Amino acid sequence: FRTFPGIPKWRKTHLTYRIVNYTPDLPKDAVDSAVEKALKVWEEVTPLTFSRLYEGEADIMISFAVREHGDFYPFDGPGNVLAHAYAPGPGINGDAHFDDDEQWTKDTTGTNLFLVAAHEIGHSLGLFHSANTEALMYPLYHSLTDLTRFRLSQDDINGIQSLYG
Ligand SMILES: O=C(C[C@@H](NC(=O)OCc1ccccc1)c1ccccc1)Nc1nnc(S)s1
Ligand SMILES: [Ca+2]
Ligand SMILES: [Ca+2]
Ligand SMILES: [Ca+2]
Ligand SMILES: [Zn+2]
Ligand SMILES: [Zn+2]
Ligand SMILES: [Zn+2]
Repeated sequence: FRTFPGIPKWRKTHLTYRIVNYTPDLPKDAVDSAVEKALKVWEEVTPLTFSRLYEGEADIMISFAVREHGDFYPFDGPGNVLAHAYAPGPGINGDAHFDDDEQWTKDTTGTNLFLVAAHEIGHSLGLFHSANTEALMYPLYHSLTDLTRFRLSQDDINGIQSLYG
C-alpha cells in the first residue's frame, strides 16, 4: 500500500458527507446506495463513522461536474480521468468529484459508480495507489474488479489500519 506524503489523515473519527448534486445517468436512489455502500466498505475496517448532512459544508463533499469546476483540475470529457479526490484536511481536502461526461451505471460492464466511489474514498481517507494488483487502490481496479466477488484486499486493509489502528 502507499499513503500520501507527509501522511495526511483525519484528526477525528466521526466524519460527515454530503452529496451535492446528482448525475442524469441514474436514479437518485441508485446514487445514494452506491455512495453509502462505498463508505460502509471503509467504515467496517476502521474506527471511523460517517453521517450524512443535507446542508452545510460536510467534511466529504461529493459532487458531479464536467470540464472546469472550481479547482485546478478540469474534467477531461468522455474517458480518461473518471474522478478525483483530495487527501484528508479542511476545505476541499477530503472532497470527491465525479466526471459527469462519464456514463455512470450500476453495472459489471461500464463505469461502475459503486466501485469508483469506493476507490475515491480510499483517497479521501489518506491512501494513495498500490502496487498489489488485487487491491481496490491499484490504479486499474476499475477494469480488473469483479463486482460479484467484491472484497477489500489485505493490502487495502493493512494500509488503512496503518493510519487508523
Ligand atoms: O492523487 C490525488 C491527490 C489530489 N490532491 C490532493 O489530495 O492534494 C492534497 C494533498 C496533497 C499532498 C498531501 C496532502 C494533501 C489530486 C486531486 C486532483 C488532481 C490531482 C491530484 N487524488 C486522486 N484522486 N483520484 C485519483 S485516481 S488520484
Ligand atoms: Ca472537505
Ligand atoms: Ca473523463
Ligand atoms: Ca454522465
Ligand atoms: Zn469530535
Ligand atoms: Zn475536481
Ligand atoms: Zn486512484
